[PDB]
Amino acid sequence: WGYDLVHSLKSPYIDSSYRERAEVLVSEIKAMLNPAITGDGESMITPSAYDTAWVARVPAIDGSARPQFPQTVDWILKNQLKDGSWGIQSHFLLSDRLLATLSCVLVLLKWNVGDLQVEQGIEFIKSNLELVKDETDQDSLVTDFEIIFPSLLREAQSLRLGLPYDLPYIHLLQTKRQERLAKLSREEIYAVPSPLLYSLEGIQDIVEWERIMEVQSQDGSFLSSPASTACVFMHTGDAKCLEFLNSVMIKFGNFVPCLYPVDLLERLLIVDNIVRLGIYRHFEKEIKEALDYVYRHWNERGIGWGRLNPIADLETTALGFRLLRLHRYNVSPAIFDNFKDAFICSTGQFNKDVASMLNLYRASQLAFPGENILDEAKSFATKYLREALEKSETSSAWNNKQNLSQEIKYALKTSWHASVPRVEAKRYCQVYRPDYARIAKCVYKLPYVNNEKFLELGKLDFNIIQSIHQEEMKNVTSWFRDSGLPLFTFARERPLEFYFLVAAGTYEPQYAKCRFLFTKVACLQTVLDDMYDTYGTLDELKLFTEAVRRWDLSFTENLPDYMKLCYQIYYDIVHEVAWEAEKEQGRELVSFFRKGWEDYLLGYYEEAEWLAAEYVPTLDEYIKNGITSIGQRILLLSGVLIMDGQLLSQEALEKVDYPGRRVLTELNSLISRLADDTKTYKAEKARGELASSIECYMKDHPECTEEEALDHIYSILEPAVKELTREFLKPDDVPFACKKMLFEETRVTMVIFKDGDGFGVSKLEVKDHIKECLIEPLPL
Ligand SMILES: CC(C)=CCC/C(C)=C/CSP(=O)(O)OP(=O)(O)O
Ligand SMILES: [Cl-]
Ligand SMILES: [Mg+2]
Ligand SMILES: [Mg+2]
Ligand SMILES: [Mg+2]
Repeated sequence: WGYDLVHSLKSPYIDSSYRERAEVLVSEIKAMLNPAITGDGESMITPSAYDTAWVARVPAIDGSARPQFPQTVDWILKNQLKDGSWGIQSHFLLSDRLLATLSCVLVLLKWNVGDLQVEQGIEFIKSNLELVKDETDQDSLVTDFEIIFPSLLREAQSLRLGLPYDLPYIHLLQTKRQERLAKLSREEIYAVPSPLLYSLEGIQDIVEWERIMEVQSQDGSFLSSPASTACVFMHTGDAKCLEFLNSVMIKFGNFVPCLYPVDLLERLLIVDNIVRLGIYRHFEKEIKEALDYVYRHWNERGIGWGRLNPIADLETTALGFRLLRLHRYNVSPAIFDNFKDAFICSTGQFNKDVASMLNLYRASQLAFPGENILDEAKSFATKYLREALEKSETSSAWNNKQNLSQEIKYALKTSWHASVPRVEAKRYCQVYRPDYARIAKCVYKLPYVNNEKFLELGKLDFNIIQSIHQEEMKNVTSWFRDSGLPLFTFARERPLEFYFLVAAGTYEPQYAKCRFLFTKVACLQTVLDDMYDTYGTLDELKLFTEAVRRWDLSFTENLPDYMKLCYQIYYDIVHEVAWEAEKEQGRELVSFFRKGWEDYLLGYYEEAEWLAAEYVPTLDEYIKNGITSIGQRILLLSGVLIMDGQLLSQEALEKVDYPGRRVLTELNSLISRLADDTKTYKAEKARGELASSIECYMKDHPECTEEEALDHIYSILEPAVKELTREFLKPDDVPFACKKMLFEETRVTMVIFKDGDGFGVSKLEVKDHIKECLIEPLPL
């Protein structure tokens, strides 16, 4: 550990060639994304054999005995898979292959073509249906499979095709179809848009075609589905339906996808993946352009996956809420009222429902003060997700291949606030799939979202940043060794731990000085802390505290030897930080730093007076002192004022730092103090130590239990965390890098003190985080 471990690291990724390569990947990605963000190549989505067959059904509008879109028939004839099914070869999903293959077989028969393809398709359907033994054999279901397949299969039956109509699995599907159709509000199909509009081709006996146009989308589609739209067209001759089908053929040539457009969901998925991979700083322009487009379409009624959908989609809306708020757009959680009754969204296909609830769960964590609906949403989504873990569908072959249960479990154990940013990006680089397949009416892919380039850059960029940090850690440990700080054997050496505290969140190459000075101050503080609350006597501390007031090295003659050394190091670190800050900021700051340091150490001294007198403060007194004496304020200032290119006027600084006000540095101090207490108070009790916030509350409330005491401390933390989030994301004219640096240090602090029971900080967890974040590179 420490010096020896760090100087033994020799990362190759520090060489300029690796960053030059990463820059080529960045340019390649910008080019790849340009059509989706700036051009007209939006909605890049794979073919739906199922939907393409429905479009192929449409007869020529001139009344002749041939398809209106003959190119779709040719596509179908040329794209059969080797086993006789139609679908995407890379992924096998039984229900997808069954639906698509039966769909294709029937349209080839309609036009009396493809004898061989039909024969092979029928064989695939028969043989695979006969392999189904029980329900747990069916695997994941494409959207509305239970409704559509029995309908399509009855069409085949009327043609007397050689299919096993009497299989128990087939009877079960008809049973499920009835179960679904029973909850249907039929009169309302015509007045209130609903998810069933996506699949009208499966409920043809139910729909009064003469009434259905009232819920058609503006582009002429029925909920973006080419198949459903084609069906309505064949029954009505509706001109707008035909325009939609034409527009999709024009865009894709000789096939159609199962959803179109997917302009809103695709943009949001692009941004989500770039952010989660940790590569977002290379794509500020593209992310703004994507989110700007989403925001233009953002409205009080929510958003669908496509901007023309006549009903909002929880998946897209929750994802949009989160990314918009995260990028400082003004959104209200009131949009989730669109998904409420008397919450629901427990209808639909399983992966979509799970996705919607994962997105709602994540969105709920970005709550601002007073946003009760998000607390409710968090509770609801958590319950939903824990239930989903217990459902058989979660363990289907398809879901297991994508580690769905693992993903749900990880989401539930992961708090956005209590996250290590660099570590989350590293972990996501290990989960992200370039060939990820999604489910709707058919299995599909979105290549702008899931591709090899994103991951290549993610892994390389992570390794390069890490290698830069490793060189910085050599500098840190080298400075530490020669600094004099190791001479204080009453304190533990933790330079890498403090470097991690800042570097795991504020990682960008240009902020090396920020990280370095932050680390120096944190190393100094840990010695000062031990000196004031443990090692020093009150009379010694009174002397040291007087020296603090005087800012005079000559006055040090009066101090004990160890304090002479401590004062010298402190004095030097304070003024190095101040000089660097004055250089960056172009204004005087020595006086401002000196006052910050005096208030901090005078805080320690008040605390030391209490300890010596065995005085237990009121909780008000304790928190008042603790916000000042915890030391986060002056530590944060020692980093935030020295960020390359980030100018903070006095006016701007006061927006994020102002003792006595609920601004970022104050909220961090408060959260740190109380979070620490929640994590450690029991160890300090059994050690006969200085009272914590818990003990202070119990003195204030002699009748209350320890449990009630801890509960109260949490009732203070939770509101503070919400305020911290709003202060961070709030639109203002404070350089955002500075706000982010403050917030991210808080997030890493919250990781260290998470799950506050008794009981102590986990030294092993800390070491493991440092290993993962700073020591071990990603394999390429
Ligand atoms: C605290 C543990 C588990 C061992 C580290 C020893 C050491 C560096 C003491 C830190 S003093 P601390 O526990 O943070 O209590 P505070 O004065 O910060 O409220
Ligand atoms: Cl996959
Ligand atoms: Mg202390
Ligand atoms: Mg201490
Ligand atoms: Mg403690």
